Amino acid sequence: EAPNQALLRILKETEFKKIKVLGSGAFGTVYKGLWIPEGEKVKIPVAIKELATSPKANKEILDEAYVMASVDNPHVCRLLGICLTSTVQLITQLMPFGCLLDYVREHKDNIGSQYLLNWCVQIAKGMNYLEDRRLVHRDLAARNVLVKTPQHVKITDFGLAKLLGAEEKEYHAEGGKVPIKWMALESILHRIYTHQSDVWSYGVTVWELMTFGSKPYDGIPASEISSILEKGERLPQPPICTIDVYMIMVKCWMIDADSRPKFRELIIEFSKMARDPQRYLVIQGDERMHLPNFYRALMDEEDMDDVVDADEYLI
Ligand SMILES: COc1cc(N2CCC(N(C)C)CC2)c(-c2cnn(C)c2)cc1Nc1ncc(Cl)c(Nc2ccccc2P(C)(C)=O)n1
Repeated sequence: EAPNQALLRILKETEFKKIKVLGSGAFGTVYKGLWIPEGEKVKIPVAIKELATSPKANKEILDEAYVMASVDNPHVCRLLGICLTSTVQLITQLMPFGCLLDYVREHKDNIGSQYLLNWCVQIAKGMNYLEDRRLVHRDLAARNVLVKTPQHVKITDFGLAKLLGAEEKEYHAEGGKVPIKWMALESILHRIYTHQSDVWSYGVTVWELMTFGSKPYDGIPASEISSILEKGERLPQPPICTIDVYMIMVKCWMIDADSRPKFRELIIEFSKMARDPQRYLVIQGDERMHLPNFYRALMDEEDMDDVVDADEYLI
């Protein structure tokens, strides 16, 4: 492959001040904070992530740092730098609105069709960039999408992300805790992960957003999910979903991974829908909903139903 000439920035403990704890969970912890770089009249809102010092807990964080310092896209979380204290700290940008799962739940009655369809375009842009950089996320879910502003989301959690060689097209995992309700059938039965198994996970992510934060296959144990998907059974059509949006989800869940749409196609599809959002999502209250010419397929010609902007047409 090409040389990865990315720069790993190492930060002084003194340069940044913690403020509050954000989470507890599996991972490590995660704190809110401020980063005042040395001799710069700049104060950067940051999120400091750590793990308890174990040689395995320091190795896993540095592999994540490797991935995060390589990526650079408006819809992908970037690493600001690392701090080399007893316990290694990952310093990333603060996403003041938290994760997208918690946000759809907390704001269930204020989210309109324009917002949902735009997060779908943004998640597909971030995932396409990862496909370009030959990275397989392996953990795409709504909890792993952070909110910078309600109008701007970014993909996070690279703690499972795998890079592929130019003469490599699959990642064969050996073992480890895996979220089964988001996994592709080939991933559950053969431990194979491709960008196309990420497209499956994208389908469940869109489903979580469309159901305003519902749990996929609720009340159904993990051991049973592999069978359900073998029969032909998929997740239900959400109430707000027209058959157009649902057909896209259903395609992300084909048994043949090559039949599923590509992330560049998912961008085009959700972009067209975002130009007339009320034709694709039926939400009670849409016209009067807020979260604190130029944006419709009208403009000046014929049937501009298939009009895509160049920024959405990636190849
Ligand atoms: C003010 O900023 C945040 C506030 C947060 N609220 C949401 C509302 C909550 N009330 C109303 C109950 C309080 C906590 C949260 C948050 C909450 N839950 N989660 C999962 C994240 C997150 C952020 N921002 C933020 N910016 C950057 C990163 Cl990297 C990050 N990470 C993170 C934090 C906690 C747990 C897990 C992670 P992960 C493993 C997904 O990286 N988190």
